[PDB]
This record gives sequence, structure tokens and C-alpha cells, in this order.
Amino acid sequence: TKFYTDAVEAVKDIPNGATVLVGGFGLSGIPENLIGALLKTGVKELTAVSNNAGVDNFGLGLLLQSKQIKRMISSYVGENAEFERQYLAGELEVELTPQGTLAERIRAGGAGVPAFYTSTGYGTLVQEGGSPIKYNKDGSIAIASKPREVREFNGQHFILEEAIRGDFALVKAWKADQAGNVTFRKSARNFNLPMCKAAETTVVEVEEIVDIGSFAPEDIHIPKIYVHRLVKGEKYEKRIERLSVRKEGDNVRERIIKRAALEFEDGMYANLGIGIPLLASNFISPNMTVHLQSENGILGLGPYPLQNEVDADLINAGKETVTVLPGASYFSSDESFAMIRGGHVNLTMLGAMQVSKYGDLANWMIPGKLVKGMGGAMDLVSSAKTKVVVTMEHSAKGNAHKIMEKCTLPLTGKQCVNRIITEKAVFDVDRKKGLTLIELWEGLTVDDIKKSTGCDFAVSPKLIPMQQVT
Amino acid sequence: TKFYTDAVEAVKDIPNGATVLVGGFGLSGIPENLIGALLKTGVKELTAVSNNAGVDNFGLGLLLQSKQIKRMISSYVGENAEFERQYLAGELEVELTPQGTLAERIRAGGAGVPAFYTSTGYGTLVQEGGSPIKYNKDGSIAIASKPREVREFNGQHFILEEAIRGDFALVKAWKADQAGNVTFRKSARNFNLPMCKAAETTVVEVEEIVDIGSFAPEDIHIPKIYVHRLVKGEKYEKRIERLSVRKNVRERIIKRAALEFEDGMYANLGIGIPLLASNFISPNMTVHLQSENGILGLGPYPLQNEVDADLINAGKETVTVLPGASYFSSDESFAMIRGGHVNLTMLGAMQVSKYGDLANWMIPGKLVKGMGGAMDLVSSAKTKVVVTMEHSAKGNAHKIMEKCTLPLTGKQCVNRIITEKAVFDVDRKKGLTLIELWEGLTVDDIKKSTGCDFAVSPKLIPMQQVT
Ligand SMILES: [Cl-]
Repeated sequence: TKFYTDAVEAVKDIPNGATVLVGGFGLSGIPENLIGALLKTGVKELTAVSNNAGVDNFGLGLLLQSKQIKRMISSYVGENAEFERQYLAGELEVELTPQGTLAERIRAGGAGVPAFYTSTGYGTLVQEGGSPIKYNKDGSIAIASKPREVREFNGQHFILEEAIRGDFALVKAWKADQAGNVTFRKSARNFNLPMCKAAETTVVEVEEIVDIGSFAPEDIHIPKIYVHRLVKGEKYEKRIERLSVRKEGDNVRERIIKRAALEFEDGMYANLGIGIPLLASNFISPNMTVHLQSENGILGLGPYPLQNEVDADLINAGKETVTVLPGASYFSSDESFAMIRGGHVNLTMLGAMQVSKYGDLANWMIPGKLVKGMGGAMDLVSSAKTKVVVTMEHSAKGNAHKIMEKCTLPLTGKQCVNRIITEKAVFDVDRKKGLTLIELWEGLTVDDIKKSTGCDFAVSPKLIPMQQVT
Repeated sequence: TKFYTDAVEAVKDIPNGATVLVGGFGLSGIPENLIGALLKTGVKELTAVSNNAGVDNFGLGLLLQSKQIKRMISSYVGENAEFERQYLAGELEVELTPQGTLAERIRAGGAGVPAFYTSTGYGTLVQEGGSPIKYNKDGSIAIASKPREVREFNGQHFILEEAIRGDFALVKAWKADQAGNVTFRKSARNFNLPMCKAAETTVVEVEEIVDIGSFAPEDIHIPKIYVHRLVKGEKYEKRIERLSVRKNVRERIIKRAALEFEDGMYANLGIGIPLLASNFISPNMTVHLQSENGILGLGPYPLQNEVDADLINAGKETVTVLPGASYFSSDESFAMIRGGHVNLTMLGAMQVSKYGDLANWMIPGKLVKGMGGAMDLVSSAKTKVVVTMEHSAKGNAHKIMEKCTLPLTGKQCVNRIITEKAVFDVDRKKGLTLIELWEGLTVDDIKKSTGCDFAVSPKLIPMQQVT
């Protein structure tokens, strides 16, 4: 490992046009000093492999604002108006990549695996192609993503994804010893770890350079062999995107929140989406133990931090400062998604704009109105073994159906939803039997459900009035 | 995580014919207790996925002695006479699997990856098929391995290896916290970590259960979500297969091999001469030795007090690590190797072809212990592969020849050959180039001890020898 004292010296040789892996998830784990240096070198036209787009004035956002980036390979790019201006204006190329796929392709890139198969994105634009990479002002797609090869394995459909390997990786890490061994802090690891093994030249900025021996050899996140250039970052602002602090909705939403709260079981491993699902976790019995997995690489999310617990290195997938409970673990983004795709999470519960009779889900894109990427959603619904539960208002305004024979909006996955909870009904979803109404909100009739549902459903002989967590 | 107090209880539901992933590298990180429990359940016809089969009377060897294993899916038999005996006799079925591939397939097994490509095995019996899986009592082959699909990516050939998922995984770990989180010690991690995410039911035995909070969240090697059943091991014998403590033409090869080392180099030294050549490295030079079983920073043999059964080198010998070393899982280790992150791979060979083919793992009906990590170690073009070996075999039979006659380890993967008589550079296209020649010997001498033509370096020098 070569050590530098000046951030600019370590990145001075990044070529214009370089593919640079930029660590970070939201504003967490971002190499702000290496980004600052690229600001000073002015290296142009980069292909930034970065999970998110930081925000307007931080992280990748700073390089977007100075227009140093030509292409983003990311999973979620909301909260950056300049990014959205560039993307919508057609000034920026963006490959919306399933977070888990991004993590795994990066890993493959450092592990000598040219390509591998995954269930994520099967039956969506990722597999089908057509995801907009570069737009024209007019709203039409200039560059469309290409399909991924589909292949059958053990009766299921997977798609071939290829390794991502950068010219440089700008890695934000916590510490490095003088040998070049590196470790990451809390959820700040996310993509930094796998990115550090997947570039011709990896550049790591650390908050601290420490002596050799500082680390237990078993606990070196990234072995010195992967660390080519190491610099101690000069300035750390550690911006916090969404300060969510706790101190010591309407009835429709309240009702969905209260029924979803009933999906939790003890010892359950669950991943909860932003909004209602996370809120439903608020109604988990103190008697029940539910381990919340955060795709940004956390197992054991806790409630929002008290003012004194606020930590820019610890945020949930919703990018809110969080805490973790006892016995929690942090892992890289690639491990997180191996855990998710492998079906290790028992329950995944998320919002949706549409759900189909047999489990298709649509919750990441609204052609022309909502194009911020799918984050980890396609990976979350990719495993047959994980029970996926959708929580959403039953119908759209003017009673337009959200539950239908088939979704009209871009799919997050196919035959992946196992249950839907609305304020009027609870349906079990089976890829073979279809929709089965198993709960009906009191006051409403099966007929009321029929005129607010766009497909038919079996009515379970065990159909009960809709429950609410107490 | 469900905690058990009795190992039999934790595995009594394994059916006969179940595929079971068994952690361990040689005798390091083996699930002695879970294996002992299987001796009791008497579950038979097992397909055991394990790097090695331990030794004759320990580790997986026990289930071989008891004929409870119908089939081993391993990378190296090693010094297990019975394992070898059974394989050659036509009793035990064995899929010799490249160690690095064994590891990546297990990881894929828990990561939702049904299959992935790797360069390891390309051009060998692994990719081609024909690797004997099961022998006929009369020496012939009853079951041969099937061929793996080949696919090219970015100018290179790779083979398709499918995920390995077990019905059960018998995993050895160092500690578990009360929540189910698990950590490994030194090199005993090896295959235990990935096998722990790739089975319908993982059964982890630890040497210790600690309190939740005992681990720093960032340092839990195996998050609780993956540990279905956890039991604290009843008995740990800490057996050590090879106790290597510390207190000539072969030497010519070693002394020249020692000159391949450069400062800041990351290297993987094969058994014998290569490992020996590392003794001649200048203290003023920093060379980092990577061990396939999951170590970076190998040190010298341990003094008596330094001996640790959880820290052995690839040759199954007790070793130490130098400051700033690291440990990581077998799949990580091979991600590291397969990823070309190791600068120098130096190993022995029975044969090397004109263009770099290497044959170092099999000899029909006599050498059938498997390839170990060798096919993986020579799989990366970015890594410099140096073969150190005696120039000729008994009766001056050639070892450097046009085409190897022995099963290949790698196709066009050798960059240089150091023998006692010469040093040749090897190019996958132009062939051999004698760049160094032992004094007192002539190019004619070399000519008659080499089965094929070679170029002579216009700057050929007497063969150097580390001082
Ligand atoms: Cl081995």
C-alpha cells in the first residue's frame, strides 16, 4: 500500500473518462475528501459507479454540480435536484441498477468472476431492457438499458449479470493501519468494501491512519492486499441528509399500519420499506422479537436516535439517522444482498403502487413522473423463500384499481408478492391460486371489495373481518 | 437461532442420502462434534461437501471409516490413506473439486446465485469431464465427472460452476453470541463461513457462546440470520496434522527461486521448494505471503509456544503470521486469488509444456489426491506463475516437454520455470526462453534434458543464486 498526505496526489492520475467506484450509501460512507480532490483535479467524464447520487451539495452531487460525471451506475438517485435536472435534461447517463445486483457485480469484479446469475430484476426492465439510461428533453429515452440473459436453474428464472470493475475506487473507510489494512464503521461500509476489491487502483481515504496491529487480523474488513493508495482525509463534514430524532396518520393509513403490524412473528427476520411498513414496526409487541434488516448493510435496526445518538455513519435504507439494537451486525452491501437474494430474510414488507392477482409488484417507477431508481426493492422480492407483503391504500383516487390482473406500471418483480394489506382488505397471493380475500374490513361487503379490486379473488371460507393490532 | 445442548439433537433429522456441507481445511476448523454426532445417528449414503476428508481417523475420515459417506465433494484427499484407499477401491465416490471453485459454489449456494463463471479448471478434467468420480473394483472408471460449460468473457475462457446448497451444513466456528452471531478464529474460518449460508439448515458448533454485545457489530463474521441451530461443541481435540515447529541441487532451485521475490509483493508459495525459497528473502524486503486456506502474511514455522491448531498453512503444517496479517474465508481467499490480487504464484510441477501448461495434480492410477487450490492459483493471468522443479525425472525422462502427458492443472498459465540447470521464461505463444544457465553447464546440456525446443536469451546469464 502506498501512503499519501495529500488527497490530490492520490487521485491526480485518475484519467478523464475513468470508471470510478465511489463508496457510500446516501451520505453515509462517502469519500468526501477524495471527491473534494477530484473537484480540484477537475478530472472529467467519469463513469461513477455509486449507489446513490449524494445530494445537491454533497457526495457524488458535488461532482454532478461541477459536471465532472458523464455516467452514473446507481440504484437510487432521489434527493438531488441537480441530478434530476441533468438526468431529465439528458445531460447525464444513468444505469438504474438493482442495489444487490450492483453490489454483487462489483464483488465479482474483484473475485475474478466475469458473470453470475441472479433472480433480481427477472421480469422487470432490468431483465427486459428499456430502462432509461439517457433521456432527451422531450421525455423519450435516448439510451435504453439492454436485456440481461435469462436462464433456468432448478425450475426458476435467473438473469446473467456481469462484473463491474473500476479504474479507480474512491473508498471511504474508517481506519487503516500502516500496513494498509482497512476497516469500516457501522453502516458506512455499505459499498466501500466491495468497491475496494474491484478497481485497478483503489484509493482509500480514512479518518485515521493507525499502527499495524491496531486490528485483530480476523477483523480486517479489507486486507492490505486490496489497498493500493491510502490517504488520511483532511476534512470530514459528515453531512446528515435526514435528521430523524426521537425524544424520550389518517384513519385509512392508520388501519393499514395496524393490520401490517400483525404480520410480524417472533424471531422473524424482516426487511421493512419506507412509510407504512416501518411505521407498522412501531406496533410490534415489546414481547415479540423482530430483527430488522437494512439493505445498506445492517441487521438489527432500532428506533430513531435520540439527539445524542445521531450518527451520519448509521442511517436506515430510508436514509434516516437510525440506531441498531443489541446483537446487531454490519456487513457490506454485497453481503447484505447475498443475505437478501439468498432468501434469508423471512418477511419483506413494502409499499406498492400496484399489485397483480398472482403477485406481480410495481413500486419503483412511474414512467415520466417517478424515475429515481429501484433501490433494493427488486432484490427484496427476488427470493421465493421470503414472504413479501405489500401494504397500500386499496384504491387510487376516484377509486381506480391498484390491485389488478396485471400491473400497468414497471415491475419490481413477478409472482413475488405473497400478501396484500389495504385499509379495506387482506388478500393472500399465490402464484398458482391467485388472490384469495382472507380479511374484510367490517362495514364493507365482499361486493364492496369486488368493485374496488381489478381482478377476481377466491373468498376464503375462513374469511374474517379485518384485524387491527391492539 | 435455535440453540441446542446436544449435537445429536441438532442433526438427528439428517436423512440418509442428505447432502451435507462440512467445514474445515485439513484438520483446521472441522466440526468434530457434529461429525461425532453423525457417527451416532448412523445416517448413511451421505454426499459430504468438504475441502478435505480430514485424516484417516479424524475429521471426516471417521465417516469414511464407518462407510457413512457415499460421496465426497472435496478439493484434496491429502494424507488420508483410507479416503484414498476407498476412492481407488471403487467404494467411495469422489468429485475432486478445485478448492477455490468449491468455495465460490458454496457461497453462491447461500447468495441466491444458482451459477457463476470462473477460470479455474478451464482446460483440465474439471472442465472437460472424465475426472474419475467412482472407480470399478478392477481399476477402471465407473463414474466420470461431467463437463462444465465453457464461456468466454473479455477475451478469456471460464467455466460454469453451479451453486452448492446442502440439506445441512455442519459448521465449526470460534464463538457465537447469545443472539446467534458467529465469529471464526485465525485460519479455522476457511470453509465454515460460506457453508454457513448455503444449507437449508445450518448447524453451527462453536467452542464458545458469549454475550450479545461481545462482538462489535462491524466484526461479526456470520450474522445470526444464518445460524439456524447452534450448539457449543462438547469436545475439541485440537488435533494437529503436522507439527512443524522451529527453535542440494534442490538447493540450487531454491536459491534461484528466492530471487523471484520483490519488495511489497504478495505471493502464494506452493509446497516444497517455493515455500523453502521464502526463507531466502531479505529482511530489507517486504513480501507478503497469502495462504489459500485464508491467510495473508504467513510467517515462519512456529516456535513450540507459537503453535496453534487453528493456524496452519496450505501444506497442513502449523505456521505463524507476521504483523499486519489478516484472515478471511475460503471464498474470500479464492476471490483474492481468482481476482489476481496475488502478484506471485510459485509452485512445483511434474510437467510444464512448451507454452505454460502445468501438470501437478494427477497421475492416472497413482496420484489421485485431487488438485487442491492449484487450479485456482494458476487461473489468473494477472498473477505471475513460476514453476520450481527438478529439471528431469528419474532416468532423465523429460519434465519440460511439448505437451504434458499428465492431467493438466492449468492451460498456458506458467510464466517461468526455474530448475537446477536453467531458468526459462514462458510465454503462452512463443514458448520457452532460457534466460539463465547454471555455470559449468552448456545449452547442449539443457537441450538433452528438455523434451522441447527453447530460445536462448541474448542476455542469458549464469543462473543467479540469492546470497
Ligand atoms: Cl487442501
